[PDB]
Amino acid sequence: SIINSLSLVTKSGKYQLGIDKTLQSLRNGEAKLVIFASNVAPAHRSLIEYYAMLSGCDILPFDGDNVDLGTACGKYFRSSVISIAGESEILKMIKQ
RNA sequence: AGGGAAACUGGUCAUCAGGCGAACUGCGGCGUUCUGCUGGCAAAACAUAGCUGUUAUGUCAAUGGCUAUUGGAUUGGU
Repeated sequence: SIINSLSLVTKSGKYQLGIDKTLQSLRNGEAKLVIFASNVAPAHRSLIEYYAMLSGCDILPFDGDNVDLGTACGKYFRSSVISIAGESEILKMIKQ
């Protein structure tokens, strides 16, 4: 359901892809929502939700592994976290 | 630490590694091995030459192992 948007995210605007990039984006107050995998590590999973609360940045915990969230964007490798200028298709509604 | 990767790239004799962060850059960090230069150290030891116990010179320069054994390193399989 949400992969319909997340395909068009790659077309529309810029996005970060992993834990090093997403934490730099959250520190700057730049990233406006962020998406977990199921199997993201229990150091980073606790830490990323903390900065998302502090920023006022929206959270979308996606069921399915880093394999599924990797091939959601289309690229042929495993990605635990994707954070995300210009929305793809109304992400205000679809996150809820 | 920076860097932020599909036109996938890097790598082994072989399997492989990477957004849980690769290539790549630092006169990075650190461990274990390595080359050179010393100290120990020529006073010793050894080989020539000569004198009746000791005085002379000399032990140099270059650079491979497809050979073996040993120590160690990097890995794999069962």
